[PDB]
Amino acid sequence: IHMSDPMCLIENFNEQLKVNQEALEILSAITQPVVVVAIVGLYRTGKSYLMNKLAGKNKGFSVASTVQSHTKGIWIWCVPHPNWPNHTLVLLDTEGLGDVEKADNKNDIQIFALALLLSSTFVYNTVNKIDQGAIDLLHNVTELTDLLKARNSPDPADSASFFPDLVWTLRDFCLGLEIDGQLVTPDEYLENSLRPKQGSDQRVQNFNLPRLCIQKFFPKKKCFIFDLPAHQKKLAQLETLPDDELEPEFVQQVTEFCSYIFSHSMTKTLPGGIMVNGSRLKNLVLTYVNAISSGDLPCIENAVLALAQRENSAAVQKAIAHYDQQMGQKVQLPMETLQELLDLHATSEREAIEVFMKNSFKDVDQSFQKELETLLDAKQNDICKRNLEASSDYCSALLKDIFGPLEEAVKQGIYSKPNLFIQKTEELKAKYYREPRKGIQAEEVLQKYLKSKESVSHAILQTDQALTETE
Amino acid sequence: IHMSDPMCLIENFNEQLKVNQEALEILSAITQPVVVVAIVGLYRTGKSYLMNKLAGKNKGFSVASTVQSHTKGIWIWCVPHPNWPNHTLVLLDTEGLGDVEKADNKNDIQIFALALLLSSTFVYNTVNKIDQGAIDLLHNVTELTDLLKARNSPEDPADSASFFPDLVWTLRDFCLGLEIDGQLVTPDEYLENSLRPKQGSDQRVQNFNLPRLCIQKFFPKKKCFIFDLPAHQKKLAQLETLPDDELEPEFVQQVTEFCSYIFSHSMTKTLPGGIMVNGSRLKNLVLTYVNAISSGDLPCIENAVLALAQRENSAAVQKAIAHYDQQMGLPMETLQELLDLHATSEREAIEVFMKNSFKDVDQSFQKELETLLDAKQNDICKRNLEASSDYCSALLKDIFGPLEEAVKQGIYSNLFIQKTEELKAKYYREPRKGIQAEEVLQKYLKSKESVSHAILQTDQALTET
Ligand SMILES: Nc1nc2c(ncn2[C@@H]2O[C@H](COP(=O)(O)OP(=O)(O)O)[C@@H](O)[C@H]2O)c(=O)[nH]1
Ligand SMILES: Nc1nc2c(ncn2[C@@H]2O[C@H](COP(=O)(O)OP(=O)(O)O)[C@@H](O)[C@H]2O)c(=O)[nH]1
Ligand SMILES: [Mg+2]
Ligand SMILES: [Mg+2]
Repeated sequence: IHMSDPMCLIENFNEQLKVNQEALEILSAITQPVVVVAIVGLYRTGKSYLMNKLAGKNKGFSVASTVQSHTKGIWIWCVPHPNWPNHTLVLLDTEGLGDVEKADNKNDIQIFALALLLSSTFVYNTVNKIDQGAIDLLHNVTELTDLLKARNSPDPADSASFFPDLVWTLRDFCLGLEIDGQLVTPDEYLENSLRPKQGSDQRVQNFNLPRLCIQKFFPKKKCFIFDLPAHQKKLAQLETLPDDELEPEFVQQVTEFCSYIFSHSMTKTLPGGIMVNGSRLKNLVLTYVNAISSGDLPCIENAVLALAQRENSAAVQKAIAHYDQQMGQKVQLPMETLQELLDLHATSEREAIEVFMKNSFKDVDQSFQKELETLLDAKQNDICKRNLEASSDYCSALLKDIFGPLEEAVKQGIYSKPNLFIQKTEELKAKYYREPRKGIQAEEVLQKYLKSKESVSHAILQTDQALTETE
Repeated sequence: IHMSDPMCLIENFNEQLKVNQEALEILSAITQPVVVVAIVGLYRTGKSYLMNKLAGKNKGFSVASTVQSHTKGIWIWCVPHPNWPNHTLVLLDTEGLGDVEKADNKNDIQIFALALLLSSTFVYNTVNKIDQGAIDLLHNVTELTDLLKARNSPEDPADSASFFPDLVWTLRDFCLGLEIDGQLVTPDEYLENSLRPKQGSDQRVQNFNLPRLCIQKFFPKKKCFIFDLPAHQKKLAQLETLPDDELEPEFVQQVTEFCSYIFSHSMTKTLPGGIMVNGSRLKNLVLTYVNAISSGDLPCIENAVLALAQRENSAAVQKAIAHYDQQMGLPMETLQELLDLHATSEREAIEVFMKNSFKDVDQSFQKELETLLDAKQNDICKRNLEASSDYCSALLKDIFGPLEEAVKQGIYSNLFIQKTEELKAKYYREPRKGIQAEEVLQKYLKSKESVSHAILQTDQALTET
């Protein structure tokens, strides 16, 4: 019915997640509702030892005392609940985080996430003190867990209502529980560490981001302290010593921790008022392991690579900002020649690339440099086409200020007398040609106008011939 | 000549790093070469206590025993070198990392980086065991420190790593068996085993080898020391007041062995060009790097959730632009459909973005896309125009071209107006033209407003004779 000894539930075979069918079969045979308690923390912090206490046994989850990690994967121990009749207590012992020999550092987050998803009570095991790194890791994995859970979902309860209750344990605790001159309980110490700072300013955003998350996903928190259990020369073989050879405060602290778990941990639930049993827990194991194996848990690349990308992206923005202010050398969009525009773009592009290199950091494959290159190319066509229509629009304005009076004169009839229209057009064409600061479009605008008015010239000549005969 | 007591060298004023001028002047007055030893680690790990041991004193850098952080900023203690005549030993005690009350989490990286840049021996203080998080933190800050050094440097130059301090990794409250794969190891062999890059060059190894290849490069000379729990757990709060026979005897011996190694192997701090650092040059380094940090030269390690938010939101905007670019399937008959199709396209890109977005704070990636799509709308709104003009102008050259030739011949030397009106209706009947239809025609009729009168003049003259 229940398990005399724990078994491995989830293995890391090679570097894939593998479920143990023997443990699944035993688990799915559990017909009672299950209270699931999981422990997670850095490796070599006495997690397996503490979990054996919850089972009320002296041995169980394997314990070791070298610098090397010991527990691998996630282990399962289904035992009768010692206090709640007709309930099964489900204990989950986990591979510790931060193993400096483990190549698959991302598997840490997978085990962390699985512990949050499978448990109803989550025991976060830390040493000496609350560290910001422990807070940020809980923050990061909680967000990744909620995202994965949303990618595997189909009324009013939010996803956060199904996260487990948080139990924060402090091992080898020695520092004074005193904050700003006031003595505090372990719970008040936890609250002070997790309390968002008041206000809305930028000075507070980063501090409050993980705490707003933990406040949201873990409303019910509990903190426990544990003294050093014995002299350090006796920590190896600790599980061999009877309670009267350990520190009395530690023995009582372990008892108070176990009593809280037995009295406050709840049956795991699922959306729709469903009480989880062994079979439904097996479905949760298979569901989430497959979701992780198919990529539903996001993966963040190493922080040095992410920071390099942020700095290179900033470097490209400073590069185009320096090429945009350097185009003040162009004192005129109607430039005289087109090659002077191209040369000024080249010197500005060349200067902007230097400021990019100055502000860049490990731009692998020049991927961010090539991006800047295609941006500056777009800046070339953008200035070459705005140059064209700056020449046209200015030249067209001169055609209506030099030739405007002649158009009115011809419309009146001044040149209906008995070829002196052509003579004055040529002198006004040279007038137009002498106007400084006309772009490269000058000849085109003028010739297009002369062809527009080449049909009026013929008619004026015709009329001149007709009137010559009359007298 | 030297300091009887330590002073604060760099303060945390509000949340900016500010240098204490009094300490700078005392430092710059030190004329002897300096051996600079700095300690860095998570807070409440006995850093200040251990530094007082290097000073050979029972008090010095302030020590406290509550859960709250104690040391703030960076403190400096210039003392005579205990073995080398005419040398000054410079001790740097640092604010601990990971303070859960500290809003300016980025100031951790600044203090770490300054400790690396100002020291010749770097003491990395950790508890119980070598942690992967401690390795990654050293990796990140070392890379950021080299970047800060590179942005403030302007001949056959020495490597940058050759000026980084020697690494001393201390393990406090050490209890685990120094045994790896059945073989007993020394503390140094334990450190090297933790930092040894894995062989293979495959992808399964890249992440593991990234921090270790870095630390191998910048810290070739490494040393590891273990320290037992120093005393009974009820007496740790008063450690610096207790005599040696109330501490663990192995701890007293371990502290002495640590101090002796530091004194015997630490080198005078050097700079490029065979320059030996003294008090004045150390002051110049302090001012150089503190100002560089205040001007933004030191990158900041962001929260992992924000890095994921930007990576996924950046993917979401690209997924948004993929569907608004695919919505183009230009000689359309109507102009308001241009606005209508842009509205359906802009609304479609916003909808696909939200589907793939994650923690878009301030709507910064949405608002950017909103103003981004407007530039795509206006770009197509006027590009339709110039496709209509160029087409409509082309029809004026095939419908009015023959009439223009007729006027040059003399066919209309008034029934010219009659055929212009019939060709104007011809042009108006030409299917498939945009808003420029009226534009080319009116500009053309204004171009051709002077020919009508001249032929009229000729017709009058011809009627006479
Ligand atoms: N300092 C300390 N050591 C402990 C404590 N509990 C157990 N240990 C010892 O720490 C070593 C590692 O314990 P273990 O259960 O394997 O840690 P785990 O890797 O987190 O599961 C064992 O030798 C234990 O005897 C504790 O509260 N404090
Ligand atoms: N467990 C332990 N405590 C220590 C050790 N060294 C000093 N302490 C105590 O730890 C507390 C914090 O020391 P402190 O120097 O202020 O740590 P810091 O914040 O890193 O500078 C003090 O009460 C010390 O008495 C050690 O090696 N192990
Ligand atoms: Mg274990
Ligand atoms: Mg201190």
